[PDB]
Amino acid sequence: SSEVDGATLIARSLKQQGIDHLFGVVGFPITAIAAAAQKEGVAYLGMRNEQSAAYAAAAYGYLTGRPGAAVVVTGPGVVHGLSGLANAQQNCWPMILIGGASETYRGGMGAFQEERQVLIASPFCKFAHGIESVARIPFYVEMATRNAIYGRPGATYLDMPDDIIRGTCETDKIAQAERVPEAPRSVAPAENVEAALDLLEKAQRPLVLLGKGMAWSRGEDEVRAFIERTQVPFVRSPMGKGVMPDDHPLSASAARTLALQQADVIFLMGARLNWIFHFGLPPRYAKDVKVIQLDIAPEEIGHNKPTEVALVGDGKAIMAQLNKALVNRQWFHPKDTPWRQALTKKAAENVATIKPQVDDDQGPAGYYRALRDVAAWMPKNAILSAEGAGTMDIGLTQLASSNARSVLNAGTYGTMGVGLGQAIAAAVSDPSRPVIHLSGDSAIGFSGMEMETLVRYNLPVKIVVLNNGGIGPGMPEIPENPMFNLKPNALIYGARYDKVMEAFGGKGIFVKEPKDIRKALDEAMAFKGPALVNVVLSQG
Amino acid sequence: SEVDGATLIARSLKQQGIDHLFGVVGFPITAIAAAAQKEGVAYLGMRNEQSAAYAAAAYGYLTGRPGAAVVVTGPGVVHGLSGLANAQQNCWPMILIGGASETYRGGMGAFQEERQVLIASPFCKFAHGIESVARIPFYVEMATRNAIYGRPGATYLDMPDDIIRGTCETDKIAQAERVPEAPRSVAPAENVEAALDLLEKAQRPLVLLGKGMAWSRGEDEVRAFIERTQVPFVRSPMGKGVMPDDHPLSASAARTLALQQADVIFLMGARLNWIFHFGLPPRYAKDVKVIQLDIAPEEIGHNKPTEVALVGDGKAIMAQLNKALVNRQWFHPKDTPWRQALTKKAAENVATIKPQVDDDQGPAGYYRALRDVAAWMPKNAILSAEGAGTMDIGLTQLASSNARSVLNAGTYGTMGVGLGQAIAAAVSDPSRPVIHLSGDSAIGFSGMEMETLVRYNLPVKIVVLNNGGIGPGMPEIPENPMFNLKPNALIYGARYDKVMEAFGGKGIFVKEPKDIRKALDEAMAFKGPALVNVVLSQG
Amino acid sequence: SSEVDGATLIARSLKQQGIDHLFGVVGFPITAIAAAAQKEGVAYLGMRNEQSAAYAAAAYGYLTGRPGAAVVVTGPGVVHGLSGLANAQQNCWPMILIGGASETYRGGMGAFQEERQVLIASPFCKFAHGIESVARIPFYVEMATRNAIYGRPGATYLDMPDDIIRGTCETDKIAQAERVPEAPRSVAPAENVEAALDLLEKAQRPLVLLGKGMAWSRGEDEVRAFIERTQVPFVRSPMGKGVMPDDHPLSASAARTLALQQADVIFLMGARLNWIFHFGLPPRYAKDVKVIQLDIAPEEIGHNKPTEVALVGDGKAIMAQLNKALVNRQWFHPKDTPWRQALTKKAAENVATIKPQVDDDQGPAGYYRALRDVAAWMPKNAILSAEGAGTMDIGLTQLASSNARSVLNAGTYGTMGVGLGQAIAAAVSDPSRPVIHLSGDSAIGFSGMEMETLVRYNLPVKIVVLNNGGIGPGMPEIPENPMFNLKPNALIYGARYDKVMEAFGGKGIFVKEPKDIRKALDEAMAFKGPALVNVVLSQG
Ligand SMILES: Cc1ncc(Cn2c(C)c(CCOP(=O)(O)OP(=O)(O)O)sc2=O)c(N)n1
Ligand SMILES: Cc1ncc(Cn2c(C)c(CCOP(=O)(O)OP(=O)(O)O)sc2=O)c(N)n1
Ligand SMILES: Cc1ncc(Cn2c(C)c(CCOP(=O)(O)OP(=O)(O)O)sc2=O)c(N)n1
Ligand SMILES: Nc1ncnc2c1ncn2[C@@H]1O[C@H](COP(=O)(O)OP(=O)(O)O)[C@@H](O)[C@H]1O
Ligand SMILES: Nc1ncnc2c1ncn2[C@@H]1O[C@H](COP(=O)(O)OP(=O)(O)O)[C@@H](O)[C@H]1O
Ligand SMILES: Nc1ncnc2c1ncn2[C@@H]1O[C@H](COP(=O)(O)OP(=O)(O)O)[C@@H](O)[C@H]1O
Ligand SMILES: [Mg+2]
Ligand SMILES: [Mg+2]
Ligand SMILES: [Mg+2]
Repeated sequence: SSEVDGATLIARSLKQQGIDHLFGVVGFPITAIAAAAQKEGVAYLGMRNEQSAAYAAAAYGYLTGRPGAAVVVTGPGVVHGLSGLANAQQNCWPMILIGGASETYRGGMGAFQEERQVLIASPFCKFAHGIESVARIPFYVEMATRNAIYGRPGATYLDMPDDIIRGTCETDKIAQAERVPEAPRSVAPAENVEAALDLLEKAQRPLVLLGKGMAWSRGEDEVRAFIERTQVPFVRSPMGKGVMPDDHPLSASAARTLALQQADVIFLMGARLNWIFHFGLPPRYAKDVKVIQLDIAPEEIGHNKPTEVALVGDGKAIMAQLNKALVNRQWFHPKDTPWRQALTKKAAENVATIKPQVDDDQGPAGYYRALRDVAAWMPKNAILSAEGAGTMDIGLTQLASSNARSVLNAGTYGTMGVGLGQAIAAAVSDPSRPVIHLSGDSAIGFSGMEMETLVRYNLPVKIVVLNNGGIGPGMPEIPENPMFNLKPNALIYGARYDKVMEAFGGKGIFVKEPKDIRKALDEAMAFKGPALVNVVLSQG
Repeated sequence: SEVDGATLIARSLKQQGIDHLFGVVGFPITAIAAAAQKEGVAYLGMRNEQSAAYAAAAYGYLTGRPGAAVVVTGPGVVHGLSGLANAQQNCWPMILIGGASETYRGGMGAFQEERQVLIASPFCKFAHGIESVARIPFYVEMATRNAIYGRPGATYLDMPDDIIRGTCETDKIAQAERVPEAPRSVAPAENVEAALDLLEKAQRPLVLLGKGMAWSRGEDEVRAFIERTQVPFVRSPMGKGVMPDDHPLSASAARTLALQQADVIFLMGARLNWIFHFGLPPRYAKDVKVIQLDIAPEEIGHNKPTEVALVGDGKAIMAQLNKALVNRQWFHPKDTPWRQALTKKAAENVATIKPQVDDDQGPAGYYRALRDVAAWMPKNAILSAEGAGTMDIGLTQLASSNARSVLNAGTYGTMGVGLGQAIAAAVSDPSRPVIHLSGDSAIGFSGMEMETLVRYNLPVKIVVLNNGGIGPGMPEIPENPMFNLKPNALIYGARYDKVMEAFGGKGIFVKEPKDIRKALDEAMAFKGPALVNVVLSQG
Repeated sequence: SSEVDGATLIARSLKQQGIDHLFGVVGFPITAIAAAAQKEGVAYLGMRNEQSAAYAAAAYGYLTGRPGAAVVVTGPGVVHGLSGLANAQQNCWPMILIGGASETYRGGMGAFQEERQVLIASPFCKFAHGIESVARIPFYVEMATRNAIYGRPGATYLDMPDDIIRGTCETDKIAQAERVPEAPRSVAPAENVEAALDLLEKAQRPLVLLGKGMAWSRGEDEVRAFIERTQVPFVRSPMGKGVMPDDHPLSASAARTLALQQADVIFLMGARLNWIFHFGLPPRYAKDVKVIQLDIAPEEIGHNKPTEVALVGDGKAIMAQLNKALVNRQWFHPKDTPWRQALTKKAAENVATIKPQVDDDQGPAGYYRALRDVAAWMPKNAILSAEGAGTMDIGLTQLASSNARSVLNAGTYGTMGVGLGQAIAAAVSDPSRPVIHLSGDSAIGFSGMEMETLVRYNLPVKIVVLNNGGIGPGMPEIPENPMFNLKPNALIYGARYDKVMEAFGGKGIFVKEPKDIRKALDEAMAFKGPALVNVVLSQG
């Protein structure tokens, strides 16, 4: 019975919206929400820090198409949780942060962990609101959900006072709500679709720029049909990896700088001309390059660089339009244009310049030598998580993707500390696929304690640490008087993160010699549980 | 060879197609107003930043390009927040240009130092400080794009004093271009057909017209749709004129019955916010089905679940539906029970009100006074309205024939927009008369702008319905008024007409209903601003 | 009964805190609060704009020593009201803004005038909070009051939802609260008091800087005893006027620039080294000037200019300490030092440079000629309100003050639009004293409609408008095509604001000839009600 409590109703509302997992760290006043989630069919993962819980929620949202959810305690719980709200806002990922709030009737008294939580969360959110009654919990979870996954996805925050979590409400008084339907689709006008193909027809050096917005739209099939039909070369953002297969002959990634610099028409597909693509401006682009832009957010059209043809709407639906329109066209990009020859030639020279490093078996291993074994060992159906600077940037050029939404990295915000949260999100989003987490030694220190979480929930994430002893290469040894003589970027060289995984009950392997890398990787993969292979890296 | 900051921001406003600039000058923005005049941007100096920012917002709606206001440091911005909020709420495009104190005085307590981006941000789609002269064009372009693309809204630009006075070589200025008209998105073919399918099966279909369709400038497409389908319609106050009010398919005179009984409502650029009572019982059938046409995806299903979503531009999507209606024989028959019920109820409601329309006893009531206003309204007028009873009754009795020709308190229900919005109407199209219908309380928020009307020769015709308060007041001011005067009460018959006379316009005071039309005609004939002050019944 | 409604309890709580007047503009949902105020002994003034209501509240707080209160409607009411919060924050004046809020159970639905009101008001406030229940209304009004008048005074905001205003509560369930006592006083350590007198002893050119913080502290008597005992010259901020009598022989105001430039010790008494005193820095000050600073706010000590001796605490209590300590000292500033001779000599030259303008009877009048008649006509016990640029800045040098807290002007924020709000606050704070409002023609246009309020409440404010046809001097006539040819600063020259006062039922007088100014002033003063004398001003 006849009555529902606040904790039960918010958990029930998460399930109603199709949210199957909940990340958090319990304590006053939200422990009952986690308990209620488990009884309402929502799996709960108790993390070691709200940072990881909120970052996992954000990535889980991207992977599932419904909002990710995290639940955090009053005060410092929300402050820690802001990390995830910012990351979801920046990446255009859907999430709900549920923040506990102190008793409503203690306002102004200095209650335990009293904080202006809607105020401090609002800058990161599409929608942020306090829940004033049990009866309207379903309304607020529905509204948060809609604002998270409609349009440009983003972050949302809900404040749940302690006396609301513990309050109760008759069933006939609960607000009516419904599962938020899959987002409505908008498509381009016919003339815009034709104008896009017209511009491509005239291009001497066309280039497609693939971003994770197309992965979020789940239009990889439409994109693949388009690229195959038009035979236009493509480049890709790090998490746009896999929308097209990296090992496709039309990939210009190995000649990326030349491609952007010389293209006369770029086709943005769910990608922004922000820092990742160097703003679409010289010296990285031709000053007169013309832009075809496909984005769901109207305000992004013409950002930084004017757009010639705007395709505002859903990536999958609009790419379907272009494929249908290509039936009535003879045009395709010839296989032997100077454009294709130039990109092929430069790609080969760049790969040749790097080959000596790939084949260098001298120890300690460099990035390219270590990643040679990782690349050969990657399962084709793996979800790849990557975090770091050199380890991440080189790792994602050397590890090819074949499926979309199968790369998770530092993202638009360049955040360190998302690593194991995003790995854990990948692992619970699809337990049938292996999850590889490639990390630098600095990155793993932000969230390393989540290794305990990996063992606790039997999540067999395979971690590979490339260890050069710092944020970038460190020093050969720790000097005396380190507070003044140790480089700010330096960490213990060869710090035994493998022994940390062992400590909690996983498989840790320490590798100093390149010849032993692949054996460690195979052993880590065979272990039925989480593993960490700690590879000593050259500092040169 | 060199451009100064004041000149470059004025030049950038012109580049973006912004032809007027409202403001109140003073440190440090006077040079921006002067530069606007030299760059082809007309400047109107107002008497308060409230009116300037409200005018900017309405000007944006009327022109399709952002309205612009310029205000001084500190309190200038705080006053200007009023307009940012109103533009945010109405989904209207504007740029507020706020002067900022010297960058090198940060933290010292400079004259009118304030955290202006901080305090303006909650109201804005985009808010940013301009750090250099060279990137002025970049920021004005970005503000413009964010103001008029998608759901339109407010934007704020901070201009430090040393930037306004700074200079930059031409070869170093940021490149920028006029922001093109917003790109259009349309509905998938199946959604268009699903919309017509739902209307076909409806026993009691109803179209809800909002000002988003007016902003989209799709009145022609809407008119073709209503005529083809013969579906009745209701309208928001500023949605007035998208369809002509005097159309046989208007259900406005039976609005409560229509909303309560419809089984399919078609939202056209209208929200199920307070204006349409959230789409919920007791004002709607609990099982009503919704067709929703809106440019903002997040609005789809707000408060009430949507059956068919048409996300994109109103004009473009209504064109789709009209083309698709060629492949259908269906239209709503003229003699359905629905049409008969609405016709019957409309007639009973009009009959209930007629005794008040025809009551010639003085002092006049709302309906008697508005009888003369309605007969006197020019067909091509832009109507500005502000108040409570004066506004709500005025907009039911004064029929609109053109879109974007009604300006009222809007989504935010703001008092103080009156003369700002009237002035925006007057400079947006000087070839059309502008009527401002106001209550006596409303005119007190912005009344000093009458001086602005005379100064710029703007012939706004003001009609004040004067009942002596926020709603009816008292017959006289009692003794010890701080304790005995009702909080809502104002001087009954306060001579706002003599205020217009004071500044050089035509003021006429009318206490007898038989003299109302003569005063209106005389006000209209005067070649300048006018105010007819009509004593209203307090019962 | 037995039960109290929200409107009644907040009005009752205002009275409990000693707030005797309430300014506002009624409408949904706060009309009941204004009605309740009148029955609880709190006078209500219904204004024509929330700007004036909030500005009046702020000045009323300064004048009364208890917080001023304003009540505004939902949404735009609060947005308009922010003007007053900012002005109270900037001037260090106590006020409570009571903002109506939409129904709690309509959150997120788009209710009539729904707004994030605590969010948008917080930047201006020492304390801002929503009132969640009727029972705790007294608590929140007490807490707002304490934060408004303790320490550095400032602005506070209280959010009152519609369903709280209309809600009710049993008397036994109402929160207990008490009248906030007069602020506790802090004083300086004995060594600091002696160090201050030591520094003054050694000074060759000492100068006292009097600010309105001393007026707020109501320590004018202690200051007057100190100046008379030490015979140290003084300057004064515009609203610091009257702490010392302006016509005192130790006033250096007529040589203000020289005084600040040459002083070797400045004694800040409730004054900031912000823009009003030119930051205490060269070229306006000696580079090596030493500072004695008396302020209640510790963070202000050493702001912009290092402080030699800090006197942190209440101005009245600390000045009492210095007077007691001066009993054990022989030192005083000699009457014939080069310092005194230099200031006397420069003052005389500055007054002589201006005399031709004071005596210029040619029409139209200039500032100094018009203010000659105003000065002779000012009642000695008047409260002077001033607003404008030239009209205000010249007016306050020519119109001498004899009492503290008897000048109200644009203040720290330099705000236009405070004029009639502050005049009205003066008029209801002490009906036994005349109130003069000196205004430029631009300033009166910000709040001019409040003339109706003056007639409605029989407030006999005497307005004097110096009319030069713009923000500063305008043009002789309005040109053709004014949107392009009228100077941005220009207004109708000689706009008949006198006829606006006549319109509403006051006494308006238009003066073009200087010889008629005093007759108009006398006639305005004799009229038993509000008056406006509109004086045509030279544009040169
Ligand atoms: C929250 C946060 N803190 C710090 C950084 C700065 N940062 C840091 C600390 C990185 C670590 C790089 O070191 P690594 O060991 O992970 O990888 P490599 O040594 O192979 O470059 S990459 C990077 O941008 C960041 N982006 N985000
Ligand atoms: C900024 C602000 N202040 C106050 C209000 C409240 N308000 C006020 C003060 C109105 C005035 C209505 O009185 P009127 O004389 O304009 O018209 P009627 O007397 O004919 O109702 S209508 C209304 O909503 C508001 N909406 N916005
Ligand atoms: C809210 C606001 N808007 C604008 C200004 C700028 N401003 C304005 C508009 C002033 C008016 C000066 O003109 P006046 O007629 O009051 O006086 P004078 O003509 O005698 O200088 S003084 C001043 O600083 C301001 N300070 N505050
Ligand atoms: N369904 C969708 N269809 C098209 N564009 C979308 C869709 N969802 C999101 N987007 C857009 O995709 C873009 C993703 O940009 P970004 O995060 O910079 O990608 P990347 O880092 O891979 O370059 C955003 O501008 C976002 O608005
Ligand atoms: N070009 C457009 N096409 C369709 N809808 C639009 C367009 N521009 C804005 N809108 C939408 O129109 C709606 C206007 O709603 P609202 O202001 O509530 O109208 P009203 O007050 O007249 O009912 C908003 O939801 C806005 O997103
Ligand atoms: N009771 C008090 N005793 C001493 N200083 C006070 C007291 N109340 C306020 N103050 C301080 O007085 C100062 C007033 O400064 P300000 O407003 O700049 O004055 P003015 O404009 O007259 O120069 C502030 O720093 C404030 O903290
Ligand atoms: Mg490293
Ligand atoms: Mg009225
Ligand atoms: Mg002037």
